[PDB]
Amino acid sequence: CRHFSFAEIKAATKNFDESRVLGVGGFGKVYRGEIDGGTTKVAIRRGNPMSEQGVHEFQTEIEMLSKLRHRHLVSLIGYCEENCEMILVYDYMAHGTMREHLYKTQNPSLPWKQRLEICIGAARGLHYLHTGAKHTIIHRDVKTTNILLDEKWVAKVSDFGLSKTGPTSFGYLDPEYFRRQQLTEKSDVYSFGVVLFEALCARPALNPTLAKEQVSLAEWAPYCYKKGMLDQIVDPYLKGKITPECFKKFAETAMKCVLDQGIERPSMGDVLWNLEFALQLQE
Ligand SMILES: Nc1ncnc2c1ncn2[C@@H]1O[C@H](COP(=O)(O)OP(=O)(O)OP(=O)(O)O)[C@@H](O)[C@H]1O
Ligand SMILES: [Mg+2]
Repeated sequence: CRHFSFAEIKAATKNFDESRVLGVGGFGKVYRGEIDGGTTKVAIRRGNPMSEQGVHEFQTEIEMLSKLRHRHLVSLIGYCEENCEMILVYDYMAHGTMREHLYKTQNPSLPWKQRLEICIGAARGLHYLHTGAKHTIIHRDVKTTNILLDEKWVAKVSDFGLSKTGPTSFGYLDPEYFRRQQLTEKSDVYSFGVVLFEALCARPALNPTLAKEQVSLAEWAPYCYKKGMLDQIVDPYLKGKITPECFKKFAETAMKCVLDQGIERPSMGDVLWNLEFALQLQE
């Protein structure tokens, strides 16, 4: 885990030029930069150290990512705490978030096979979190803005500030958590099921202007599948492009992920295999 001086961060970002801002978020601004004499492109997060939440998320991200390595996780290159600052340095993901290629965007729509491969890549990253670290890691903030795409469209899970480990956003929250008050990796499975319906339906997980039954995609899409009308809320670009057996396998997998009770949901390894099976059924 590399430690950067603050002058390196300032140089990498061209003195935090607004030219290089990729976005703003609760933690702070995210900048595009380059390091190593310009051979490595980076995403640089500048937080606010006066904030308890920011400080807690900063330390959580470092303690988590400093020990993980996986093709489908964004890599932490380093950090800077110099001058009591909170800066995180990541691999740059040139194609942004999964969400920016699904809706409310002028990016072209993604072909179905590409969407399925993005979901498989994200599932492999989550499966690694649940089974490949020293203890189970619960991400706790799985959503389409926290799946990033690199220049070859490889999907990477990002944003670990809320994750939790060790043997103890609105439309993505596991409702069973508000009832059983327990932490389980099945809460990531739930969130990921919502991401799968987003890839298929190309609309927000939560749209608060709709009819009550439609507001939450986690409830609406299973309901439409049972009434034989899921095909009617599928992304218009996808209509006629999914084979019947792929569609059924994909939809049944997503429905199982958003069951009310976590004990009935599949593991991420089971989700991952069913998606790869769905991809074979598409061919
Ligand atoms: N490694 C990266 N490479 C390229 N772009 C990134 C990278 N990490 C973040 N970004 C971009 O930075 C922007 C801000 O991301 P941020 O983490 O603030 O999301 P947020 O939705 O504001 O916060 P949260 O989702 O955790 O509430 C997003 O547009 C995202 O595309
Ligand atoms: Mg995010």
